[PDB]
Amino acid sequence: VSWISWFCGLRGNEFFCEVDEDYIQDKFNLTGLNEQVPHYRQALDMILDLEPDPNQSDLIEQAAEMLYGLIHARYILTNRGIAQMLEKYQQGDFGYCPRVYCENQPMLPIGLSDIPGEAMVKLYCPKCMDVYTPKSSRHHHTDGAYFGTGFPHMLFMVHPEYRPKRP
Amino acid sequence: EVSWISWFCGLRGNEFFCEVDEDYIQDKFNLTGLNEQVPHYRQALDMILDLEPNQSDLIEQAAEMLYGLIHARYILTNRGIAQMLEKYQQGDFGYCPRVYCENQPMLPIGLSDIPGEAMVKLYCPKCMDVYTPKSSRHHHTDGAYFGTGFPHMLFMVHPEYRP
Ligand SMILES: [Mg+2]
Ligand SMILES: [Zn+2]
Ligand SMILES: [Zn+2]
Repeated sequence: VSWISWFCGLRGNEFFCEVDEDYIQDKFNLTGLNEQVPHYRQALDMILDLEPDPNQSDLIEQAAEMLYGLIHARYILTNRGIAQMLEKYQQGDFGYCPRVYCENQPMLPIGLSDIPGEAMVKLYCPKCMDVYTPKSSRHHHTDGAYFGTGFPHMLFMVHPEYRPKRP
Repeated sequence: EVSWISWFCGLRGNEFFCEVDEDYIQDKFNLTGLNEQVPHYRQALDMILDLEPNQSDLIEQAAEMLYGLIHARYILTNRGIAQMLEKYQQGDFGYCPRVYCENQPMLPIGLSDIPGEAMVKLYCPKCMDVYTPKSSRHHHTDGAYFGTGFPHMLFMVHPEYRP
């Protein structure tokens, strides 16, 4: 299986969509990340299933997870990313609002910060418009910066018709 | 041998219940009116009190219902409130999922006082909203066994705990 499909299918990574490798291969989309993660080349090769050009292997795997997360945060602000997250949303992959009166409204992932290492991913309910902590501990080690502070708002700007019927 | 009450409260899914003191149940005046609300009242009460006795199964179900209705009245008394307050301090009922409530402990609450209408929900005194328990193990616990006015009563007696 591809590294991306594998990563996204791991327990705890249910909120991630699979980034189109074509988006990753257009180098301009990754601008700046070359100075934001360790082992940039080896991590990117891993993400793209390229032949690896141990102690180091663990560090490279960690680097790949970080780089993929940062790429993901950018991707979900683009047409493909938004569409894929919208499909996951319709399937309830991110869970449902715990408020009794929101009647299991599906939620969307959101970051309290765009800086890695500041907060773990939270969930935004479009109905009550509040942010919640994931009910499952399997999601408590997923960095919110891989989803971002502006993702839900961008999704609704592009797909206003999904905005809860509570204006 | 373990008491029926300790056995019942220790079962998976019954974590929100406090253990009703026997003396409260032994005072018939506290149980006024319950005989007309559950089947096999006398045998169910004997069972709850560890008193000497398909029918068995139906009586077991009646005892669960009767204990639930007794529990709803008991937790409005100072003793029951104190027991629930201890559980609250330990987080037995869980914490608010709202990020900005900073894991404020919640209390069980019923949306209705009529059995069979709604399962138990959780009330957060910080945001003042009601939530569905995160764990499915609690999704078959009747809210009428906690009641519509329990949280209000607990905070009326112990206002210091209101955020
Ligand atoms: Mg391609
Ligand atoms: Zn909601
Ligand atoms: Zn709250």
